[PDB]
Amino acid sequence: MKGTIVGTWIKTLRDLYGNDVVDESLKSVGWEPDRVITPLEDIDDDEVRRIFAKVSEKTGKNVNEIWREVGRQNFKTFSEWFPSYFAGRRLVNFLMMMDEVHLQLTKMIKGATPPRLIAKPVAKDAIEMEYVSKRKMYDYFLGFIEGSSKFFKEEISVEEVERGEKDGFSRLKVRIKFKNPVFEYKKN
Ligand code: HEM
Repeated sequence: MKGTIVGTWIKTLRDLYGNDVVDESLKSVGWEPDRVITPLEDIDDDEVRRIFAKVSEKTGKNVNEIWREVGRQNFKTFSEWFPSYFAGRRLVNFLMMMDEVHLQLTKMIKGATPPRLIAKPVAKDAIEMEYVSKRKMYDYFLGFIEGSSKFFKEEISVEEVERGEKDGFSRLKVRIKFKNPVFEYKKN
């Protein structure tokens, strides 16, 4: 996992559960509690997993619930640190651009393998987005979408319609519905 994202996870964990929970969790995997994570270094996926398991242990929270909360709050943490990607006007266009943004990172950044996020308009007020990953971060994905709403200041409802694993991939399709319409039909 790239330092960019893991660094935001560590800060977000602190904002949610405080410095002691985090310091101990990092110490438990052999990090300095005050480790400065750089954007382009690589962090072992399993060390992140063990860190989050420690947070779970020390907070009595299910890890999936932690990931859900981290997702929501991390949208803020991440958008503040990497603003270039979060300056658009409309949530819907942001969401539609995400598959290409991730694809560009896969292409151009060594060691980066973000998930597919193919989005598809399905109604004048809704899009379908499908998370497809070799990882499985269903709850983080859900929380991050929810965090995007608070940032663009646009109300949405997020409805999960499909979940499952096939051929090595975790897959989660959500239907994102906007209070106010965002598409109109146009002749082919
Ligand atoms: C609503 C918008 C977004 C969603 C839903 C989303 C979703 C995710 C998720 C769930 C992961 C965890 C990896 C996985 O589960 O497979 C991930 C990884 C990542 N994402 Fe995003 N993302 C969004 C926007 C962005 C933006 C704007 C950037 C700008 C650089 C970005 C950069 C990254 C990076 C660098 C990783 C780590 C990839 C790796 O370490 O292999 N994401 N994304």
